[PDB]
Amino acid sequence: DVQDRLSALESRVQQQEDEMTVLKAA
Amino acid sequence: STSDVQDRLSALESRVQQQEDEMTVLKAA
Amino acid sequence: TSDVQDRLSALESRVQQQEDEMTVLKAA
Repeated sequence: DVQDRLSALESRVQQQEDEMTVLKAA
Repeated sequence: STSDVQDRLSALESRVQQQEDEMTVLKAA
Repeated sequence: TSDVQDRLSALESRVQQQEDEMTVLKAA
């Protein structure tokens, strides 16, 4: 329930975290 | 205290979406 | 349930750090 929500967030944050490293790279 | 988790949750999914949006705008700009 | 509390705080940390990284870039 909540945990579905937690886990969906660490996905979105990870991708945003990923896009940043890439953008800082690019 | 489940309301608090609920509240903390919803505030996080709000902040993250705004960042997600902030990101796409930059990638655009 | 602590894991739930722990997962929360680890997320609000990443997000603030993420927000901080952007404001730095919005400068450039």
